[PDB]
Amino acid sequence: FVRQIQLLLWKNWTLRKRQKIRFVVELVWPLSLFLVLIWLRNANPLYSHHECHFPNKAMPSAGMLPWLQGIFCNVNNPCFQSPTPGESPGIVSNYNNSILARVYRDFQELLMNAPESQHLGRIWTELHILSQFMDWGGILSDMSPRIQEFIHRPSMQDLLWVTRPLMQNGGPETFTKLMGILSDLLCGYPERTTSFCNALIQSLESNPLTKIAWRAAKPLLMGKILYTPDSPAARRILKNANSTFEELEHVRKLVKAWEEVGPQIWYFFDNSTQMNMIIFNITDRTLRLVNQYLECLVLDKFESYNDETQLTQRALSLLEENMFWAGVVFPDMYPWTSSLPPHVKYKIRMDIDVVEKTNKIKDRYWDSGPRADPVEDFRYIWGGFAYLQDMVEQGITRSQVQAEAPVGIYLQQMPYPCFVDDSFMIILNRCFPIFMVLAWIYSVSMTVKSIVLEKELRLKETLKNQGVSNAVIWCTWFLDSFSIMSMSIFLLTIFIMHGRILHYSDPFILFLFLLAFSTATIMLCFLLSTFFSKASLAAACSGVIYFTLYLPHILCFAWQDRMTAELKKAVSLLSPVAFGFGTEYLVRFEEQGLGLQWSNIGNSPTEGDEFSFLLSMQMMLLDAAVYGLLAWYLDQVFPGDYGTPLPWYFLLQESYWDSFFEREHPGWVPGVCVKNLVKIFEPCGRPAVDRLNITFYENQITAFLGHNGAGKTTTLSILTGLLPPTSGTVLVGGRDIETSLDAVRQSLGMCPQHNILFHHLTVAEHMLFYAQLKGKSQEEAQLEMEAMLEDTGLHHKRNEEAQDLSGGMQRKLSVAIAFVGDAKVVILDEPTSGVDPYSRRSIWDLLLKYRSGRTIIMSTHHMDEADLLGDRIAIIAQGRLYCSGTPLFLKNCFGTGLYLTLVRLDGDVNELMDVVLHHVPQELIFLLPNKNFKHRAYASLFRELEETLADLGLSSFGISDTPLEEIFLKVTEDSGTQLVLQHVQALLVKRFQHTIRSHKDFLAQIVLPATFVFLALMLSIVIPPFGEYPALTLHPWIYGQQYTFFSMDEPGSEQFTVLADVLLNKPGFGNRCLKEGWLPEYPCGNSTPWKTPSAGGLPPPQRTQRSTEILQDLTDRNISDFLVKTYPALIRSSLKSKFWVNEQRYGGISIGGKLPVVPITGEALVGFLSDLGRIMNVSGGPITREASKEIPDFLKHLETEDNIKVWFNNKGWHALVSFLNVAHNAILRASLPKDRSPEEYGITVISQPLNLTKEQLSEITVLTTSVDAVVAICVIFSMSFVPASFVLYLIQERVNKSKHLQFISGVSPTTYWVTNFLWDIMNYSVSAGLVVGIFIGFQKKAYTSPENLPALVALLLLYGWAVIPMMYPASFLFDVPSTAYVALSCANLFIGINSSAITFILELFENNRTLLRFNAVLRKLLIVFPHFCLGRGLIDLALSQAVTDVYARFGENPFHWDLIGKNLFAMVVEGVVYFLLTLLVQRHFFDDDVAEERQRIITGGNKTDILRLHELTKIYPGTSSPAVDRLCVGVRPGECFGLLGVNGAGKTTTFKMLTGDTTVTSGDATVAGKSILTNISEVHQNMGYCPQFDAIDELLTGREHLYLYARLRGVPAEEIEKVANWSIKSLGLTVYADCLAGTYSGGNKRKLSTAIALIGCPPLVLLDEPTTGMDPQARRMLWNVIVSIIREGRAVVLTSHSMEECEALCTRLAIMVKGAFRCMGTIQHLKSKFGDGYIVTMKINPVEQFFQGNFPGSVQRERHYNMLQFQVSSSSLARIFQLLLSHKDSLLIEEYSVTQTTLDQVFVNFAKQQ
Ligand SMILES: *[C@@H]1O[C@H](CO)[C@@H](O[C@@H]2O[C@H](CO)[C@@H](O[C@@H]3O[C@H](CO)[C@@H](O)[C@H](O)[C@@H]3O)[C@H](O)[C@H]2NC(C)=O)[C@H](O)[C@H]1NC(C)=O
Ligand SMILES: *[C@@H]1O[C@H](CO)[C@@H](O[C@@H]2O[C@H](CO)[C@@H](O[C@@H]3O[C@H](CO)[C@@H](O)[C@H](O)[C@@H]3O)[C@H](O)[C@H]2NC(C)=O)[C@H](O)[C@H]1NC(C)=O
Ligand SMILES: Nc1ncnc2c1ncn2[C@@H]1O[C@H](COP(=O)(O)OP(=O)(O)NP(=O)(O)O)[C@@H](O)[C@H]1O
Ligand SMILES: Nc1ncnc2c1ncn2[C@@H]1O[C@H](COP(=O)(O)OP(=O)(O)NP(=O)(O)O)[C@@H](O)[C@H]1O
Ligand SMILES: *[C@@H]1O[C@H](CO)[C@@H](O)[C@H](O)[C@H]1NC(C)=O
Ligand SMILES: [Mg+2]
Ligand SMILES: [Mg+2]
Repeated sequence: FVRQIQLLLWKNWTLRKRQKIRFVVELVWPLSLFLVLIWLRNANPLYSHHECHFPNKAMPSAGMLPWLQGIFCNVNNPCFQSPTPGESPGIVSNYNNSILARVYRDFQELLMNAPESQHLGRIWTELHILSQFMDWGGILSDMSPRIQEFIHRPSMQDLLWVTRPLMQNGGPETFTKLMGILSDLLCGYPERTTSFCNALIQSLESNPLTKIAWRAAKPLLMGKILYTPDSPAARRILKNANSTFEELEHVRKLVKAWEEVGPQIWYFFDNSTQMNMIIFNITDRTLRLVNQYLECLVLDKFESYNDETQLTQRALSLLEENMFWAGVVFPDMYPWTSSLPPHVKYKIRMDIDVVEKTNKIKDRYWDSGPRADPVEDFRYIWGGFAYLQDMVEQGITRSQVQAEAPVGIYLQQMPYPCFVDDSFMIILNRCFPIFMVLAWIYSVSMTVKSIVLEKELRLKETLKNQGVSNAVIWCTWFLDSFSIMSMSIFLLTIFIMHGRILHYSDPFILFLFLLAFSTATIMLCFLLSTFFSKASLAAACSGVIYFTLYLPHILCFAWQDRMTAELKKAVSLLSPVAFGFGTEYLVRFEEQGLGLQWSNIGNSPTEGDEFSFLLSMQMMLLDAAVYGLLAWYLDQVFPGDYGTPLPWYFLLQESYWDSFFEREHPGWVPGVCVKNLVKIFEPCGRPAVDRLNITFYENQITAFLGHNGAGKTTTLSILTGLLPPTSGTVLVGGRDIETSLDAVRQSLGMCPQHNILFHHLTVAEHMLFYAQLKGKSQEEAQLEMEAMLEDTGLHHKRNEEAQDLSGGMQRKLSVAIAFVGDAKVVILDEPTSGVDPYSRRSIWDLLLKYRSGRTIIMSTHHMDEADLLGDRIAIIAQGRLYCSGTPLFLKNCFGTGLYLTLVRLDGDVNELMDVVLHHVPQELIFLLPNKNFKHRAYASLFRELEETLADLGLSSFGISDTPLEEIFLKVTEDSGTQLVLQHVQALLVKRFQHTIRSHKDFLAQIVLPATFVFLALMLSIVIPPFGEYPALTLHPWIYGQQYTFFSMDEPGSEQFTVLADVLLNKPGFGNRCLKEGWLPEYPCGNSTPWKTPSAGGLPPPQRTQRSTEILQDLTDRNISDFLVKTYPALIRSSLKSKFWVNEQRYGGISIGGKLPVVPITGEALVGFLSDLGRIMNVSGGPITREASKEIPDFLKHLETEDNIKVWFNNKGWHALVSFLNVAHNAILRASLPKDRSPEEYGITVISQPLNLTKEQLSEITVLTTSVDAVVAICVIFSMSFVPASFVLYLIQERVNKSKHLQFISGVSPTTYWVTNFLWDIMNYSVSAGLVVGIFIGFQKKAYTSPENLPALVALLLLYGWAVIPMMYPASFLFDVPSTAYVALSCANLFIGINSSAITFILELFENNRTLLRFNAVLRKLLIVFPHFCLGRGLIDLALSQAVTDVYARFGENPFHWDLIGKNLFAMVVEGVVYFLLTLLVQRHFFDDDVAEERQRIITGGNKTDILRLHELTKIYPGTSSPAVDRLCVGVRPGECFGLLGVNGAGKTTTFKMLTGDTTVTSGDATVAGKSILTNISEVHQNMGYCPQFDAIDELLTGREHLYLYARLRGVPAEEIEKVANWSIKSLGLTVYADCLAGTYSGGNKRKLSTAIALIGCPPLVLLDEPTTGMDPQARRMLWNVIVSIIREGRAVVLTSHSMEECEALCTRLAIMVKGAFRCMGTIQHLKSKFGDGYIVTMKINPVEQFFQGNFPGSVQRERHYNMLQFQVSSSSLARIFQLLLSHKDSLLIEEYSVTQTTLDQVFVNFAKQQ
């Protein structure tokens, strides 16, 4: 048993080591995919970040001016490495770095600080009062140095310098660098309307640079606010909320006041009182234009409503022009209500595009990064959410309390420390499963192909019957595949950790995962090999099934919410799905920085995944187990269409796992018996055999005979178990077949009609392999093999492989294989076919040696051989037995008579018969009676014929005693432009007829990829339906167990004592434990006292409040340092049992802070204005009077002091709003009257967006790009696996030599190639139509646009045009028509993916430096491959469609040269040049009797000779021995020549050289004066070829072949039918004329071959053994047609191995030994020259004594078991015949024959010289 495994692994290694040009690429193919992801590793360094702090965002409650300067200042939210001054505990200004604040400080220091300034102001006021009453300069002079120092201040100096380009000439660069100047002067950082308004709007939207900013700013400026609960309380809230709007209205009315003044200033300047002392023009235009601009702005934004639906329908219309800011809805405070509830809540309806998604609170997968992109991360602030919430909350607070509580609000993000920030993980998470699953599509396909092919060409079944069970071969295949794949993964093992792909994970567990996946893959291979039984089909539908098995992995990527751990496991029964889940968990562990190192196994990577890597491993191993069980079941239930009979599925329910026939003589133990057996083929309808009843015995060498196609191979293969019998007894001696299958398959040799052998194996190894399956060790086989080598004669080719041997050598090797070992039941079939008699007699001697205890059923067609060996002959005619018994009984019961075998331009055939009848009343045979002999008249006639040998011209004769050939013959009786058009139409109809009869191989290699992409598209259609975003309540305890804190800064103020004490204790921290009904799920809790457990300095204290909070005590320290250092420690500590890395920091409120406020004190400026008005007397204006009234309120709302800073983290998507609301509630509760309990008064906010069927334009767009990207390589796979199916027919035509036989006809290579190309492009154009039909049916909007549909159709058609002439050269390289398909499909798919995905990664979703240019370089370089032109074009079309629909959503050419124009108009040239390359590679880079013959051939020669040879030679490379050498024979027309010789001499070699297959090494072959080295198109016009190996399409009938070659020979289309009928009636091919070529017997096949050779009537016919494997009575018809052609005068050359056929036809002879001729004369010349005397044979010791006593001159030649042969000359044959007939009973002679130097004897005498 283990010895069998050792032998099988030995032979597998032996065959593999001969192919170390394909094993290596099989081993290293998966590693070839990982070349892009080493360059991505090297080109994506981990760009580490630096810790940077955030600016303090302002808020409208902090003051209108601070809010505006903030929104203009921190537009980009630039984080700063150093901490900001506003992050200190007490500073909330953070703006003195600006030059405006600096010059204001300089003004406040130089003036209004020294007492001199106050004295000057008082003196000026007194002087003004005195002048007013009337209607010193020393202090003014003393003020001159002060102002001189003021104007010379460096702050003012740089201010004056930078204000030089202050909008000179209307603006130096408009809105290009003026923003920079404004930032310098206000944002000092260390890095229905007027037609004028409409015109400005249209001008600004015209500019695309300013159009993007004018998308959200317009709702912010001229938007509208809708409030549905129009309550009086709501209205007073809004009156307390529009305070900043009122301030803006006042400041807008201020600029309108320059109309009451107008020219009053100019009146003073021109004609006032005391104008004589004794600009305005340049500034007034600016004032008026900014007045107009402020007039254009809309300031009334609140609009009432009553219904939510009305609010939504108005908001939609407003946002159509971007005029809807936000919608505020209060669930409480109904319009009929007018009071303030103690607890008030509102829900802010908003657009989805300007709010974050409510269904999710954070990123699903944690990563590094502060999440601080100003345009998308901070969607609340620039979207107008935080401002609106602040305004409404300030309104409600001022409406509730009456202390007005002036406290500003600022926000400040917690800074992030330095991290890695690698971009490789983003592409890794989306591409790694693909590259890890596509690396396993080539090896599985190759293994499936190898197994199915081995099952196909008769390799598993030929050894299964010998000694091997299916378990043995199955486990050897399993172990071999496991070893190879283990080597593959071991090469893959140390490739990524040393490739720097991973750095933390242990590279040992993934090795186990890879071996589990290897087991899964080999089990899949076993299953798939059991599924198929055809080479082409299995090669085709191999990777498609695997890839569509990987397909549903994308579904879980789409459905990230539906999938659970149980749901993951449920569909994890597929190996690729479990593999992909393992891959994604590995990248999840790697992205966290921990990786899988013997610790993360059994642990979920992200929150409640509840799925383990060990769980995936368990799923994979159980998948392998169930797959193996199913494979075993299917193998033992469905072996396939051909092979062992199929057991039924009930094998597991059982507990156990008339007078012409001779009677049986005694001593005949029945070994094999088959009675009443009938076999029927379903398509034919006529049974092959009907009523077989045989009695084979234990040791008799019984010969099986019958005409070709009767029952022979069927009957001799039905008892070896490889063909299912259709009822019939098969009992072989108590061990019945189909029951004792194992017992009968122990001692049984077998050789089929054809040859079965291992291609990559030598003779010696082939013998040793089968010399050890019977328990024999190495020693027995080694001692045994040499005897077989020396007996079979195959000792000169011991180590000469197996594929260089001809048919006879293969037959000899097969019979030697069946001979070795002990096999009682050998079933040798047809050992004598195309073999020389010299080896045939050796075969006979070997067979009679092994007949003592063996049953032999040897079958043949040489009746002489059967008579010599077979002691019992059974003949089967038309599938039924006709006669049986010993040959003596057969000739007794079927006539016993003598035959005259005289041979015969000389010949009369008119008087020889007359004189013969007078005595006894070129193959003339005369029947003579064996008995009633006169014994003297016969001798008299013999003497007369001897005397009349030459004059009659017969020249030869012989006498035989009843040969079996006559018995067989007796019993077989009763049983031009039009020419090219014709060529192309004939080839087209031939290909069409071939294809229509291959249905299962048409709709499986063509439309299967269409079904694949259809399934992929349908799966991509299935998507999670849109759901409206829920009403998200906003309270910080959503996360639970948070890490808050506070600062208690600036405790001096009594209000600051009031606050930061009611916040900490009573209502928890926000609204939890609020003494009423709110969020009942969260418990109130109990307080925990202070704690100071034992980064920076010391750990500050903390306290656990009643709510789930651990607020800290960072009150007196630097908050920034501790808050930025605790978070790394926090996330490090969070790794304990929480591998999802959840954080606890979520906010923080730092009380205290102050800013410098201008101490105008209100009425001081009003007094200044009144003074200037009463002095200048230019005042007076209703606008002036109404605007000079609210100055104290204007200044009060302008600024606010004593503010708070609200810290926040940014990972949470709602931290800002939640903690801002918490701080606002704390402020409101703090400043409250000391009358009510400050616990039952709070505010809760909800940020539910509008209930609109619209999603965020940042994931659906990415979702659409992904869904067009997941269906972007499926189409590549489909259109990469289609063109490979067109090379199978080409390579199978090349291998079986059918294409060359077509080239023998008058067909130019170009016409054949263009017909093939036209058929391919017509055939290809059923895939493009199908895929575009699927596209239009699914309405793929990326391509179903009418503008792009013709573009897509043209792209597909051109891709098909330029893809066909690329696989044409492959047919000239491969040899097996299933490895070429796999290799080509894999290579095409690999280049397609590695051309498309690289550009997709490099250009989209990535902006590279110094390699982005390389992307353009390769795009200009990679266009040569049509696959790149297809994939890149398709993805670019999809991307362009995405961009167009994005711009259409914002509000808004396929034939382009750079889009598809360069793709299309530079691919047709590629197609035509590749076709020209195909044509180029098609045309290029592809002793005595003979002494007089050679001299006459050279130096002139006969002018009428047809194919005069000249010194033909040939030596195969690597052999150092010429196959043929120096051949020169001239043939006259009308002469039938004979090329006889030993097997392997080179007859086939010479024919294939002279027919144009093999190039001539040296010499010339002058065919009618035309050299073969010259053009052979005209040489092909006068030839007909019948090769030794059949070359025909098995899916056609003979009549189709005849029509095809009649069209190809130039025959007009009206005589085709009549000449076809003439040919079929002259060759007898009429019963099977209209039958398929696949179901043809060997004799039938050769008959068809010679029939197709003779068509067209050329003056030359070439035959390469037309009679090998041909039954008698079929030779005679060939002889008749050949002699008809000869008497027609056209020369014919014939070769054979039967001696009778040549002497019947062939005139001249040429014995070829080792490629060297030995004779040239005709039959009688050789018989007279070579050999002497007469040859007499006898068939039964005393006979030898009689012969030596009567005949002095004789030789005991050919001494065998039961026959004798001699060369007695004597004087005349009459005396020898007389003495033989005298001693008939004395010698016990059974069979005798007398002749004179037969050609077989001289043949074996020539053959024995070696
Ligand atoms: C509160 O803690 C922060 C540390 O996070 C202290 O801020 C640090 O202050 C120094 C002052 O020199 C900053 O230095 C910077 O140097 C560059 C280069 O000369 C200069 O251009 C900057 O203007 C600045 O002076 C430093 O960046 C900053 N932060 C760091 C990283 O230490 C702050 O002083 C602490 N407050 C206390 C305890 O007073
Ligand atoms: C909150 O304050 C803003 C800013 O002051 C208010 O907007 C302005 O309010 C006034 C007073 O209602 C509006 O004036 C009215 O204009 C119409 C149109 O000519 C006129 O017929 C009335 O006699 C009155 O003068 C003004 O249009 C409006 N906005 C502008 C463009 O200045 C706002 O109304 C206040 N919101 C609340 C909560 O009521
Ligand atoms: N798969 C098949 N379907 C239909 N007919 C078949 C099939 N295989 C063989 N046959 C025919 O069944 C008959 C079998 O007769 P048989 O004498 O066994 O032929 P053979 O031995 O295979 N060739 P030969 O030695 O020349 O007679 C022939 O007519 C075959 O052509
Ligand atoms: N590709 C090959 N390389 C090397 N030797 C080969 C090759 N093909 C065949 N041979 C051998 O070289 C000789 C070629 O002569 P071949 O034409 O086979 O002889 P043959 O007498 O015509 N044989 P056959 O027609 O089958 O009876 C034989 O000995 C072949 O076995
Ligand atoms: C002015 O800005 C600098 C910048 O760091 C700061 O240190 C300083 O405290 C500021 N002074 C005032 C008065 O705001
Ligand atoms: Mg046969
Ligand atoms: Mg040959």
